[PDB]
Amino acid sequence: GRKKIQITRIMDERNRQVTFTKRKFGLMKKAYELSVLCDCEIALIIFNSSNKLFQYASTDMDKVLLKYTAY
Amino acid sequence: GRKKIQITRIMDERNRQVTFTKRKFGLMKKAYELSVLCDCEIALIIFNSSNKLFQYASTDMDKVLLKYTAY
DNA sequence: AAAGCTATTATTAGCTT
DNA sequence: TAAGCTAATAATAGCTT
Ligand SMILES: Nc1ccccc1NC(=O)CCC/C=C/CC(=O)Nc1ccccc1
Repeated sequence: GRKKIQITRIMDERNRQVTFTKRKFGLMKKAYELSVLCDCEIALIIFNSSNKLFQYASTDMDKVLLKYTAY
Repeated sequence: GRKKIQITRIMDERNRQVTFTKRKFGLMKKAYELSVLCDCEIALIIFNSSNKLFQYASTDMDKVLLKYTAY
């Protein structure tokens, strides 16, 4: 980025929503790439600060989860 | 990297294990940064191709999950 | 070997219209 | 404004020892 930042909670709800949308995309993109490159099951559940749910899974969520609990 | 790659399953078990260890770290690092920067609950469950489990959660893994199912 | 290096591609923080 | 740009930081693929 234009400037290095420090990893601490962004206080401005506006920049926080924006950063959240950029980085959520970035996080799902890498999760997907890791699933394909290395052949693994992955599940990513994300609730933003307003409690809205976002999710990614390399297959049906319900399966990754049960494999976790059965583990 | 030294060369751009294409997103497809790595056929060599050796390079696949190596890429998996590098990128898993990279994926958890971004998940963590997103949790802190934007104040959200996150859960990431990963099973490699040999079925070993790896996981990250911004709180107890089982709390994020219950919040998902209760959702 | 396998732990680390670096040239290179990828992501992104702040800015711009 | 908010959609997109780009200067700059970050991650990593292949190499190095
Ligand atoms: N079908 C499906 C298709 C596409 C995307 C997602 C889904 N899947 C769901 O929409 C619901 C997931 C159900 C979860 C099954 C296992 C489980 O319930 N695991 C658990 C729950 C609470 C606490 C701990 C562990």
